Amino acid sequence: MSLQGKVALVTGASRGIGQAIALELGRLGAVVIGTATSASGAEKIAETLKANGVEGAGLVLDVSSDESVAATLEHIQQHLGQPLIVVNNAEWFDVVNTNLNSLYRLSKAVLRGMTKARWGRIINIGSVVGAMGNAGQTNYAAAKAGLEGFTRALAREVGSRAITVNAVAPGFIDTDMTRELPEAQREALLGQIPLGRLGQAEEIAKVVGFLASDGAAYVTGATVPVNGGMYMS
Amino acid sequence: HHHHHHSSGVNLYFQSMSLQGKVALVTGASRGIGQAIALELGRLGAVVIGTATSASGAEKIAETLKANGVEGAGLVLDVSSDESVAATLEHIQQHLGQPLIVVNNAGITDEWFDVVNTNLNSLYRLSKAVLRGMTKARWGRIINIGSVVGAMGNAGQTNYAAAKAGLEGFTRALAREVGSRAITVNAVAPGFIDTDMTRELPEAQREALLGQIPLGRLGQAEEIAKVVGFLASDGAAYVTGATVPVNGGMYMS
Amino acid sequence: FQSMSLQGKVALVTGASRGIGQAIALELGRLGAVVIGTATSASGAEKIAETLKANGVEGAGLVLDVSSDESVAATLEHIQQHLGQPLIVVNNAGIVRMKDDEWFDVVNTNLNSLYRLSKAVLRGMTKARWGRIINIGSVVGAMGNAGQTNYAAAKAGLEGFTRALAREVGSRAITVNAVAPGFIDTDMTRELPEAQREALLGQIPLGRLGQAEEIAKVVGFLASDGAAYVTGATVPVNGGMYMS
Amino acid sequence: SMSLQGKVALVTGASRGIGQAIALELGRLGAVVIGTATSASGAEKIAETLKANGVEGAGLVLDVSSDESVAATLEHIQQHLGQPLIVVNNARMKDDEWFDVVNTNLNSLYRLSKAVLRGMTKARWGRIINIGSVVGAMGNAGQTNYAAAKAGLEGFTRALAREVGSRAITVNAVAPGFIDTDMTRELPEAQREALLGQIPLGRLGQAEEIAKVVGFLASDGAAYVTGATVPVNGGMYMS
Ligand SMILES: c1ccc(-c2nc(N3CCOCC3)c3sccc3n2)cc1
Ligand SMILES: c1ccc(-c2nc(N3CCOCC3)c3sccc3n2)cc1
Repeated sequence: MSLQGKVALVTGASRGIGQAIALELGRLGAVVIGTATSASGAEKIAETLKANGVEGAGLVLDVSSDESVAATLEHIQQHLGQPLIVVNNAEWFDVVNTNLNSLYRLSKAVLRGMTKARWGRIINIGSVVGAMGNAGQTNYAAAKAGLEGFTRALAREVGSRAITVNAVAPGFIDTDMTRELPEAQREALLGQIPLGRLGQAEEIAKVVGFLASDGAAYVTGATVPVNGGMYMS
Repeated sequence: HHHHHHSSGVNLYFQSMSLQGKVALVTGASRGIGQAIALELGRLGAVVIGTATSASGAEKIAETLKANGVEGAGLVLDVSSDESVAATLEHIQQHLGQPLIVVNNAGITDEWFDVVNTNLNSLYRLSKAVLRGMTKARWGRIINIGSVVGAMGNAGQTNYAAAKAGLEGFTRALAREVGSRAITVNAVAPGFIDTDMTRELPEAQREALLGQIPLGRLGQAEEIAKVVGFLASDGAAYVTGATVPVNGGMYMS
Repeated sequence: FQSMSLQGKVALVTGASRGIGQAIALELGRLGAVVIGTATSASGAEKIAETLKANGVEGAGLVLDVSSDESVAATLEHIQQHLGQPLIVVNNAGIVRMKDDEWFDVVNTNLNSLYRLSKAVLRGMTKARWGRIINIGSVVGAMGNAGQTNYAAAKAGLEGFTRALAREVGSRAITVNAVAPGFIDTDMTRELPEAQREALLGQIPLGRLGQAEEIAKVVGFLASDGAAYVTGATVPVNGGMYMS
Repeated sequence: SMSLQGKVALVTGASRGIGQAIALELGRLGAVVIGTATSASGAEKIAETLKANGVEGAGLVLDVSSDESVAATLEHIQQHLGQPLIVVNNARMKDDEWFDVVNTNLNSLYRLSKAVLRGMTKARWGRIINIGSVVGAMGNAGQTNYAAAKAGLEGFTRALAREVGSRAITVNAVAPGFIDTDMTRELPEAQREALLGQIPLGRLGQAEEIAKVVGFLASDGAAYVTGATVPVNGGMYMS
């Protein structure tokens, strides 16, 4: 269950789910690189890791940019080591297209190192439900369908190398779309969730921590729903 | 006499032990996956009741628990029988306490309808029986173990897929039903797992099998058991209605 | 030899006295089948026979209880003796406000009955080396969570049952498919307050309830020779309203 | 009842196999059919096929990868035949090329779909029917590609249906299994045999069996079917 001796990269680590993931992997003993798109977000990450006794760094990374990805990886490899645990946490058509093209960019870049080690964990984090109505449902379901299929396919491609590829599909998690809702809306929402509560960011992080472990070595191509029983597609 | 209840026998605090003596019931614990689950829940600090259909199986479980330092028992239980389920649960409650982790791994094997029907009816019988105690505790974990791929050809594929589809829908529906009580209900769907059957395959046939699996190897029973352990934990509290495939990337439907 | 035509075929449609089942019986009739529609009561069987007559469809209304081995055997014997072997079988005979604990008994009963009838009519199809089995799913039965739990469980059960049976019987050129309705224009829909009807229509992309005839047209197509390579499929007929 | 009289249909990749069969089936039902190919010679062959089957319409050159080709083709059709309100999108493998294949194909579906949606939105009626890939390519890479494309098509179809449904436009997909085409007909015998053994019906499907499903989906009887992917695979499900 422990990750001592491993380097983990967590994209979008400055708040909410990404931050929780960074802290959890740190708690399990990994060296953690968390990333944000701004210098201010990188500084927040570095302060957070320091405050929690986690070794690593806060770096600026734009996953939409081949240049930013190549430059950031080379920097990590020179100063911390090769990341063997990569957690991807950084209208419906353009959103899905952009997001899967980013996942593909980052995954390809980190796979060289994983192939050298003959070991790896790629864990892709889905989007939380972003909005209540029909457009929200369309977007949530399309993004999740894309993520599920992308994950299954990359897992096939890299499996002979003892690299697993999985996803975590969060439902309604306690974050700002939810934290800003009128009470009538929050109540209606909670009524669709069998557990009758929103998820905590730490509850997504614990699942990620398990997927990253040696105990999950035979889990690949999977999408683990973390949604308190609320299934939408 | 045949004796049907066998105890383990029972100041080192292992870091892994987080389930703080919660009682776990693992059906079909005498070998393979079920045995691995029973051991993993013991490593995690549960009191483990493992079951088999015979007194000899129940004794073998108790010896396994003993040899591994796990507190608990090997008991006879037939999940196909209302009488056996009722009587056995009452016995557990009187002697060891209310099972709040229940792992359904017992299950029987043109066959497809009667197999799936029998199996889902058993899952429902046992699950409904343990729910009072979980409801009273306002906490529970029900974990359902799917069937491994049992045979290579078309009848095998039909069975495997029909069982898996039944288990996935069942799990989701029972999760919906019992969620307001902070009971989770999840499934684990194994792929090809290294057992006595698969070790004895001719090399040409093992090779063809491994070719269908991205990881290029059979799964270990312990690799199923670790997933079960996680799902039993407080960290999986928001995971419910889920079926977790543990198959090395080999997805058959 | 014509696309879509069911001339020369005998179709059994269970639960044919109203709504979706009646629409199916009339659609298969329009396509040229001899149609045996069934109900659980003599009254329902008479209504079917009158409906068929009124529409110029040859066939009969019979009393059938799919829960009973004796009823199933008797009904098949009657049909074989007087009309011939049914080679198209359409299953539409599913069994305090609805709660989320009802899904198990309902699904268990409905799949058991479906298996019973399907196994019985397979002998005749196996002999003919041709068949169509078409299973109709249950519409959404209530608004809210219990409604969704129950609808989803039934649909999941029917999808898996359909796919498995198709696999079992495919080598005999018998196809087995399902049609999974969404919200169809029926009484639970009528009883809703207008604000509730509006909210319901807002979960459906097409913005309307489906008609029984829209289910029936899918069934007619599946029954046809043109659908001979479609097997093990569940066709959703739900106006874009997907819930599982 | 099944009639498409008065409707214009555009069928991409109509010069052979499944696309050709679709063109002919929509024509049998009474549609005016515009079938496309990537070359002038393919477009002329389409036109001769239509004539030989008594179907009104035309062959045209279309490159679904090109915004310019798509815009120019639609402007041509609108000027000479009318607005297509039925559109059928029909136009070794490597272990790490599945992403670029799916990405390209979906980007092309989206490009053509968005272009024909204007006319359908104006009419408040339409049918978009997307045809998936045929099973057959060799090895694990073939399986990876097939499965990824299928998952992409299913989700794409469901999402676009949600987006356009309020306009009485339906959007559905057909997912073929192992179909008798020019591309499967001469696969190595061991591969054909292995695939046949995975198919309950025990035979390859015919292109016409795909076309009949498309014909049904284009009909008014399918007006409540949207966002669906209909598998047409003889019971052989590959995921
Ligand atoms: C082949 C054969 C049988 C089944 C099946 N599925 C069920 N369910 C419960 C609802 O969720 C889906 C599965 C249930 S519930 C009681 C019986 C039952 N049977 C499925 C495939
Ligand atoms: C493997 C590889 C790629 C995909 C995939 N899925 C997509 N979808 C899925 C359907 O939801 C719309 C977006 C989309 S949309 C733009 C690109 C794209 N790619 C799926 C499996």
